[PDB]
Amino acid sequence: TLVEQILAEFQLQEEDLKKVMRRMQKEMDRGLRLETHEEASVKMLPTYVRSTPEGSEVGDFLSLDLGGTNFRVMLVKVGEGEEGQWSVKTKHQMYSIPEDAMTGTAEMLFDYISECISDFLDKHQMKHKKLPLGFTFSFPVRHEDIDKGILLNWTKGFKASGAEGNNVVGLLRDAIKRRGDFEMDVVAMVNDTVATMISCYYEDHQCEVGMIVGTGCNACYMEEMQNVELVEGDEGRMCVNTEWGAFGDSGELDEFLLEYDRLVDESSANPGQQLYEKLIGGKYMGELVRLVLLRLVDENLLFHGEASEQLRTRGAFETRFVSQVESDTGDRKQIYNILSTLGLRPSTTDCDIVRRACESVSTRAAHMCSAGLAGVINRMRESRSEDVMRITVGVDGSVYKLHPSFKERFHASVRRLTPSCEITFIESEEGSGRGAALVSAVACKKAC
Ligand SMILES: Cc1csc(NC(=O)c2cc(Sc3nncn3C)ccc2N)n1
Ligand SMILES: OC[C@H]1O[C@H](O)[C@H](O)[C@@H](O)[C@@H]1O
Ligand code: NA
Repeated sequence: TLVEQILAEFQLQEEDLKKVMRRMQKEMDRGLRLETHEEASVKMLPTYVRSTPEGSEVGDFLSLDLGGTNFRVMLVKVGEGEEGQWSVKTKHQMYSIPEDAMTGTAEMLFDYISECISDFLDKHQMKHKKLPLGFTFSFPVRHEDIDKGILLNWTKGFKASGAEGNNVVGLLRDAIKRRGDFEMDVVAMVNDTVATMISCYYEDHQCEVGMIVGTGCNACYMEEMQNVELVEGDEGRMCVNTEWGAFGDSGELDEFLLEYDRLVDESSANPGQQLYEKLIGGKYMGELVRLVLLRLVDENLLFHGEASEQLRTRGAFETRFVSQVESDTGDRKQIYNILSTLGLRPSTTDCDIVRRACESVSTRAAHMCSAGLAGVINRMRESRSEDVMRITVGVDGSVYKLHPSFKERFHASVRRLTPSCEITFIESEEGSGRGAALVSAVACKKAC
């Protein structure tokens, strides 16, 4: 019966979440203040995207989406909307990064990206058009401005020599010149959390928070300028990229971490970093599951103590498997097919145990995540007057969007933790592309 008590290790009581939430708030304040911003696990990075935008330019914009291996190039059209700009994706193409240039230097990487941009401009007879480019770039960047900032480090298993520490917008502009054909006017670079927030903002002006729960996990929110000590000026408001994925990197999370968490971290491309993200993100969820499964087969609780060759190979339990397992109608068919595909022959109870393990991980993910969002929303509550703070959160990510019950658990948990708040959740259409374009269109009012 060792089973349910092994899975019980994943539970988090209310008071646990509240604790995580209050710590998250502590680290966010720490990241915003000059004296601690340098050492803070939660970097709270200024994005230079500011409030009261208008006016905005209109017309076609080119949008780049890297974060990464399968990155997108698309063409967004922005125009004078009702109380802001409308926008829409009119053309698009995905490109797979070759694991070769992916491993090669940064200039190799951005060369391949420059090519793909030409590939795209050809296919659509735009090669000669010279457009403003919005760059969605889903990694930690310390910005000097909206069109300048350096890669702090790669996340999410990404890596490519000689990129960290360099101006990312700089690398791209270079690679474009090392091509000859087109001239792209690189206007804005934004985190995906930000682009998503921006997309949703024109749908709902109360949306002041952007959140991604896919491969990785992160959020952004509108801060009061006087709180952004790393940008000068107490007047106005600026979006901040928390990069909360790194929360826990100074040990804020030690009392919650499980063996499976330590295994996942140690064997990761970035051991010691992004620990909070590794509790939630789809880069890691399936693998947590795999490790739990293996621990069960070792206590002879599962598959009759016999793991298959595949189940023993790192990364074999894809996050989408977790999501299919929890979609099982209860005829175990879905669960059987996955497990079989992994070289296993599950009994009826094997399947039910595996479903249990999936629910335990994805439920912990949903709650861990709800603590951070609640921490952000409750921080923002401090700066609002009305009795009930009504606020909208824009969200994107496969885990949040596609996993059968993650979002329900998440919503309920966030609400428990955020009294005197009315939270509305919006999912973003093409939040990355249209988000980057919308921001470019406003940034163009000063550089175009
Ligand atoms: C310096 C600079 C460059 S681009 C820029 N502004 C934007 O792109 C932009 C910012 C927001 S943030 C905001 N304001 N009120 C509420 N919210 C969430 C909303 C829409 C936008 N198009 N500032
Ligand atoms: O893609 C979602 C998130 O993944 C990681 O946490 C990146 O560091 C962050 O910048 C990004 O927003
Ligand atoms: Na300031």
